[PDB]
Amino acid sequence: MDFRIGQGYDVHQLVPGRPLIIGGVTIPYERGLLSDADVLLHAITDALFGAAALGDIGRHFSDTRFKGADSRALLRECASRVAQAGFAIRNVDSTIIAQAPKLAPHIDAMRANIAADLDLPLDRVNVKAKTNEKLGYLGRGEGIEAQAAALVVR
Amino acid sequence: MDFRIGQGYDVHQLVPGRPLIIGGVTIPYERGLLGHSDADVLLHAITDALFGAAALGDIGRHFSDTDPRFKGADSRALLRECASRVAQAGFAIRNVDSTIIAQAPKLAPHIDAMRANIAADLDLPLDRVNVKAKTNEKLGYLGRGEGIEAQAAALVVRE
Amino acid sequence: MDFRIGQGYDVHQLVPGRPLIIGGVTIPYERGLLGHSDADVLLHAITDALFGAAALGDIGRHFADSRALLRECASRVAQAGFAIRNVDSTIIAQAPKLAPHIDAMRANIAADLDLPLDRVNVKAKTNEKLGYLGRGEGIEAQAAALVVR
Ligand SMILES: Nc1ccn([C@@H]2O[C@H](COP(=O)(O)O)[C@@H](O)[C@H]2O)c(=O)n1
Ligand SMILES: Nc1ccn([C@@H]2O[C@H](COP(=O)(O)O)[C@@H](O)[C@H]2O)c(=O)n1
Ligand SMILES: [Zn+2]
Ligand SMILES: [Zn+2]
Ligand SMILES: [Zn+2]
Repeated sequence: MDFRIGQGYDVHQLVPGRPLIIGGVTIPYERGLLSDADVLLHAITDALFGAAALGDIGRHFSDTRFKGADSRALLRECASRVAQAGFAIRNVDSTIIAQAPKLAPHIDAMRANIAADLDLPLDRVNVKAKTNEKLGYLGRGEGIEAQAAALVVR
Repeated sequence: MDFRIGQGYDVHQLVPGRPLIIGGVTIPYERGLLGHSDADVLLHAITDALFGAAALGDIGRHFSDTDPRFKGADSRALLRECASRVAQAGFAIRNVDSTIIAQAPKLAPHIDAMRANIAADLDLPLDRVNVKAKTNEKLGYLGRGEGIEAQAAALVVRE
Repeated sequence: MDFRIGQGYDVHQLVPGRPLIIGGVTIPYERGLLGHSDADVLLHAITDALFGAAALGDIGRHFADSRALLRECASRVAQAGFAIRNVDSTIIAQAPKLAPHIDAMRANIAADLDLPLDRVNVKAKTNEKLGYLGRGEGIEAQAAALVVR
């Protein structure tokens, strides 16, 4: 019954000349995020480190071994370290905030990737999608934000 | 036992001509929130949190933005239906916490009413429901009064 | 068991010439956070997350610096019959570098809450040069807290 909660936040700029990868899914778009800059996976990664009280993603996977590694590999490495700390992942919930493109047709693909990387049943992983209602830098489409929550148990 | 956590987020534009409804409370104000339904930013975030905890997807999947029945829909009715589907999935709600962010109007006089509405809708005692009011300290679009944001967290358990 | 979760949010403008205090740690900087108190954005967010979890409202409902207020928050939480299990948090700041001060923050929080270090976590992020946070006009903090009655 030694439960712990963690929360995660990430945001990246939307720029031309980059692929758009969210939840490990390459989504056809005129711009991508400036890592593979996978905003969803980084937020989930941070939430997991947070729940296990192991610091944050920048400390574990800096700009100094993990060069060229995609965010799915970083998530798998995160999960491994959480497990070595003696914690089991119970569930993950998340929200992506993007004005465009449409993300709903890609939700299930994202869930399956995350579930596989965390060795979780599909019914313990959730991904939600929101616009920012044309408000702020998100609403003007300058970037994409992700929020995450994770529950673990020792 | 089988606990699950969920988180929710929502934001709506503030515009003339619309009623301002937050946490089911109609608040006297010259502007209101713009959306397909009554645009109740707080109830939508709580809703998303509850679907999220139960891994049922999100508010848009369950109550489509493109349906004339949900045009001007009572978000309290949406919250109650959400709660019903979470229960059908086999989950009991343990607690909800939430934040509302607005430059204006003052929301503190209405927090108790919001909490009561949420508690009733979810069939929870008052001490399992919390709503916190904030400003954005004059920063960004929220500081410029362009819209209102809500954040929510919910804990459930698979019965 | 009667677990409860809470979530906290806070943001303050960066102005001259106030000192920069985050997680009870004074950090050398040309600007500092503007508020009625010491404007400790991290501690305010944690404080609200804890009041949220115990359903005791928020900070601007009950009430000395932010550390004293966090200590008072912990008192009211225990009074209501709750024990704190863990806190997680994120500071969003484009500048200055927060990594060197993270473990001191965490020490402060653990002491004020009477928790061992391994139940307290603080994470730092930039805003990738986006918005008011990206232009260094303010600093935001987010927090989550798990309690049990
Ligand atoms: N103001 C800040 C922001 C981030 N950081 C550190 O730099 C790392 C990378 O930051 P981002 O991933 O937000 O670009 C973070 O994990 C954090 O530890 C810092 O030391 N001071
Ligand atoms: N980028 C986005 C944002 C929202 N959506 C979907 O459209 C529905 C309406 O979006 P919002 O609720 O943010 O207006 C959402 O539930 C979301 O699932 C999407 O498919 N892609
Ligand atoms: Zn990232
Ligand atoms: Zn909404
Ligand atoms: Zn504050």
